[PDB]
Amino acid sequence: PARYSEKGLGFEVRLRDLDAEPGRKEKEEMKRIEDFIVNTGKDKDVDRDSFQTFCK
DNA sequence: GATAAGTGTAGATAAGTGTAGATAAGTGTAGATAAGTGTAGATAAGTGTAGATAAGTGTAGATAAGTGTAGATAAGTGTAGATAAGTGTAGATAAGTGTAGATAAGTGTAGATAAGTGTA
Repeated sequence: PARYSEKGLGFEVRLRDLDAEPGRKEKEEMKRIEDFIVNTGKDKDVDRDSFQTFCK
């Protein structure tokens, strides 16, 4: 995720419209979806592929 | 205490100025050509005059800008339910402070050598 990467390089989950401002729950849902992608799943599990292994 | 910077003193040459003569700058004077102006005639700028075409305006008809009017879809708002932001509450570890002993910063104190200044 770019969110945690100070150089901004990575991926992000975003609202579609550039003009919208995200609601209080939407900002958290977007962070959850980012985390889900990183973990490739709901829970953390070292036995599962990371997103890096998936992409490779 | 020992030498040589620093100044007064004495003589020898050539800067510095007045004086006298020889040539050519500087000015007045006389004559010869051509600048400078008035004068007379020939051509074409400059203006008024008369006719010929097409700018410039009013007039009449044909199409489509411009507005009011009627119906169909979906912006815009209120209303009802479902999940998870947001806050209070209870327990577990380790920040944060006071307290006790060991080492070495920090200061006073005593003696030896050499800048520090006067003197010959």
